[PDB]
Amino acid sequence: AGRFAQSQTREDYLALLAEDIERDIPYDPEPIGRYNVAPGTKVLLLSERDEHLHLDPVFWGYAPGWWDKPPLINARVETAATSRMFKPLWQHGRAICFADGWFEWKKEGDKKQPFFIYRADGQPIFMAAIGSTPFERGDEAEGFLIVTAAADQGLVDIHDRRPLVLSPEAAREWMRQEISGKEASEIAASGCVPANQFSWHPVSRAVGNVKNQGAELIQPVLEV
DNA sequence: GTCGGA
Repeated sequence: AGRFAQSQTREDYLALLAEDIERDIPYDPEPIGRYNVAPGTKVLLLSERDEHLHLDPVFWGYAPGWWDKPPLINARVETAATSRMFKPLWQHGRAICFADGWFEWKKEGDKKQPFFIYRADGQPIFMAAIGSTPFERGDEAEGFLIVTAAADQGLVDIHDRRPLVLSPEAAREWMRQEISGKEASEIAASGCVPANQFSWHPVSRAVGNVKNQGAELIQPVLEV
């Protein structure tokens, strides 16, 4: 997962997590309005610190000083809990990135066709993220990654990997600072939303170019 | 110390 839509108001997403969570984030009624959220930008990220929830703009990408290559944007759930690189993020930098759905590109030959993937029941998604804390320091190299998992069922037909999406109840547990890395691994294993809860459709190729914006990017298209 | 298009 390297592109998604986060277009609604923050209250719209937070209300699915809990009554209290929505009250605990300062009021900002503006729809986030982003139909083409791309790595290397700052993205509103939900987390907990000092027993309080926070929604901060955080760089999507992770590139510590000692990392000579371009920023990572994903971390594999298979190994992130024990990775030399991601272990500290799994333990102390868990977060949630909400979204309306995400884009995946199917490589039908030498070209790519984008699909928008969303919950069949019309709810937004909560993607599991890990990152560098303190998140609020506006670091532009040490941000967050979206945790990935193996594509299951029909998603396998689009791409071999997928974001780890948590149910709202799991998303709330994921963010708790007092839990073990092992508890987090069990939340990730127990709270993942399987492919049969999603629908998807092809969308215009225009989304691939980050310059393109607007609700059209997620509309279904005929020709593929 | 690892994994999107353009």
